[PDB]
Amino acid sequence: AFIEWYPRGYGVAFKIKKKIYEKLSKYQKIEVYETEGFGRLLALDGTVQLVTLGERSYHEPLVHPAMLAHPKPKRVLVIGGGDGGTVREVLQHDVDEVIMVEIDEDVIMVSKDLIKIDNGLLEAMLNGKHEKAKLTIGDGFEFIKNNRGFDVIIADSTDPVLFSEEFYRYVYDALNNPGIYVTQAGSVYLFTDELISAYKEMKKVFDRVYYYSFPVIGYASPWAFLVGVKGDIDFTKIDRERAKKLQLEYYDPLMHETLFQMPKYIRETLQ
Amino acid sequence: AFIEWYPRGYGVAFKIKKKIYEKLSKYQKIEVYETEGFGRLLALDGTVQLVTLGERSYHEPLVHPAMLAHPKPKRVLVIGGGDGGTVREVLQHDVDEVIMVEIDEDVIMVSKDLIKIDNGLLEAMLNGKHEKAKLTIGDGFEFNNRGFDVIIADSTDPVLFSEEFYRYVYDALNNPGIYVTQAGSVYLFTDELISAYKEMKKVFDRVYYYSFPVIGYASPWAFLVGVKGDIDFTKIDRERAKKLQLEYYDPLMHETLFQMPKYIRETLQ
Repeated sequence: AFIEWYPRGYGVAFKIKKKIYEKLSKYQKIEVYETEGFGRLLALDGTVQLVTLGERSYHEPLVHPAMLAHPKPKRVLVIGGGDGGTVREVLQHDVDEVIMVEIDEDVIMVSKDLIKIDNGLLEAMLNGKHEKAKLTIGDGFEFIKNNRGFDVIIADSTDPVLFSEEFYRYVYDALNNPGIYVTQAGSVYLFTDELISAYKEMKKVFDRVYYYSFPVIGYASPWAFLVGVKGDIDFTKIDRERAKKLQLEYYDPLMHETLFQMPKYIRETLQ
Repeated sequence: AFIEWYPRGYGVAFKIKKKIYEKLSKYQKIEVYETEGFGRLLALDGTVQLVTLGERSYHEPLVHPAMLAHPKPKRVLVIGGGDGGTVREVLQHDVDEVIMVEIDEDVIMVSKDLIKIDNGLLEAMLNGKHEKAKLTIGDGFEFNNRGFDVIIADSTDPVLFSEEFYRYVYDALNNPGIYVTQAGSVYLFTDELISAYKEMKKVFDRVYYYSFPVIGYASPWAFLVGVKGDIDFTKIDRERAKKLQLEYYDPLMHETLFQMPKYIRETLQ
């Protein structure tokens, strides 16, 4: 069995068939497992990044709400996303360009070789042959200081500078108007202090801030997401006609109002 | 560590200090563990019933949506609920009577001694001293008795999910009335959730489904609601809701109660 242990001794466990890879990269320990019932598991420093049977429960709620809330998202930035799932979801939409900035090249290599949820996308980006998606190997924090003009910015990073006020100010400045930033923001129940502090810093910067939660398979459930808006976007509304064209199994745009489920004590603290 | 394993090799795990209790009753194996960070854990046949630090994440969404959806819930039945959490939540509301029917008396005894989420309620009920709450020992299916505004099934996972049972429940409900049951893991007991929804659709005037992040269970957890007469379960009494002390269920955001993965919603329709 593989177990990820969280604060206070809560654990997410998977029966495993085999450990099939391990490498200490320049930034983290990368490990891949074949699980019994959830396909392959990618772990970074012993934390679950995804399971191949269930990962859409993360990548769909991370990407599509923000993409559908924006009136016409054409230029998108993804920070992290070494496994390729996030950029794959972004490309369901008719964007002009998606830039991905990932610090750890070895996560990309391990994912394209052993995980393969990206369906050839990572290889195309590494070879510079993709018509819309471009890859930069680097620090998203530095990148956003020096690069700008995005309709949507998606932080698909590991657990927590990407949650600092300094970073959010650079993000806001780099966003178009209208613009939307979204980040995974940790376990609702177990990383609660980290969620609240991130929300606090975002509220200083953005014109609107929203929170939501979703049942992500492989993570301590449910997982939190935070949204920062530049300009006039009502994140409680989505483009239903664009939504109908998407291939979705987890996020339910026709029931978009339900996205905002959150335990009461956390709702109160954030407000 | 304690682990409860679910279908497809998914596991909910708690680091534990010690196992402090184990007894085979006439019905099941009752165990109590001391966890490192979630208080005490009560298990029946290796399945988590509750952890004391977090159990309100189950008992609140089980009880309060149905109690607030009903226009005037005065008489309530709870099937199961040996730990006392469910009846405690029902008593937040101004009910006349709440009857609790639990088959296994040993769960009540272990809960009142070792778990203590009930704040003296179980003791009061055992001695017939509580003015509103009455305890009876027996099978909920067998339990004859009718005239309830709200019936809550706080029992084990998918006899209590059969069409035959649901007809007796429907006949036992007032008009207006409302039934609610916990309905298993959304992701891992999905076929069982769908088949319970199907049986309820054959009997009740309207069936609703929702989910909630319950601490200690494979999350999220499903709940099913059957309605007799004129109750719109998408609406709740906001003014009564503001007087409850709640940490988890958020009645002012009642519309979000109905979160459910898209593929599961589509299958249910």
